[PDB]
Amino acid sequence: HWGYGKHNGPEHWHKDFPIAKGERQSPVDIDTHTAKYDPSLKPLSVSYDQATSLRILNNGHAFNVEFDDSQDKAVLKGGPLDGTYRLIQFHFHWGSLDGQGSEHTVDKKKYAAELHLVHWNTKYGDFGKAVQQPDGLAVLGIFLKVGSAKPGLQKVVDVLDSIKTKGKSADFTNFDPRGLLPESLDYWTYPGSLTTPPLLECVTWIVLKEPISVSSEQVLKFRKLNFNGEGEPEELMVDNWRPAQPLKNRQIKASF
Ligand SMILES: NS(=O)(=O)c1nc2ccc(O)cc2s1
Ligand SMILES: NS(=O)(=O)c1nc2ccc(O)cc2s1
Ligand SMILES: [Zn+2]
Repeated sequence: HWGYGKHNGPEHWHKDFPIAKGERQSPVDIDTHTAKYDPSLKPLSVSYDQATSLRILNNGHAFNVEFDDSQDKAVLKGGPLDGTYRLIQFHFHWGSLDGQGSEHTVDKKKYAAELHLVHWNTKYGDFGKAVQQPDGLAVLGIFLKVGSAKPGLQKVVDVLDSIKTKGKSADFTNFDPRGLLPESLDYWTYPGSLTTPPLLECVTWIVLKEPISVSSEQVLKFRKLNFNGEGEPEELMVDNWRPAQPLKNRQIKASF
């Protein structure tokens, strides 16, 4: 029963998920002046050529494009990561207005939306075991700003009509998530958590510096989704972002 409303939103989560007030919670503000270049970072490798997308799901909190993760078909390696992380899903967070919607912020700037590509460390065998580990997951975060359309996003946008309400899914095969990346893979990285309950502190965050542009019409279609289930009173799925959490004893490192 957690959500994003006044009565079940981020200010309330701590009562059922006490780790919400933990030492390595996400998202955070990225202070570009305090982040330091780390020449120890190895090159980042996004290897999505054999990605196998399967389905898209409205889960009541966002929509997930889900992948076949039964083999190393789409993986992330390099950068701050030790070993191989397998893509399992991506999703977005967005706002009611273009001036908010991202989870991470950059010098307190909020972007219109934020894409999360979620990966688990194959040394733990499956996602559920991975989220019992401090290095279990890697989430690649990409900011969205409103301007020119992102062509590679349009197939996502056009299927949303078919998953308007909580619990609905659709087939979503043969989608190439490489079409959602910016040109540059310059990033910031820090240790953090899942940004929704259970808020587990199991994530290496890799947040790209370069945003992607999407069109107003594309994000407007995100905002037509529903948090509610079919037949229920309409609650638009908007402002499904957690605000920035205390950085505590952490350092944000830059790859550039
Ligand atoms: N702590 S949490 O998981 O954010 C919440 N759970 C409920 C359950 C009922 C309810 O009426 C409100 C909340 S907030
Ligand atoms: N926004 S985020 O940090 O990418 C995520 N949060 C959850 C929560 C549960 C879950 O099962 C998967 C994720 S990914
Ligand atoms: Zn997310």
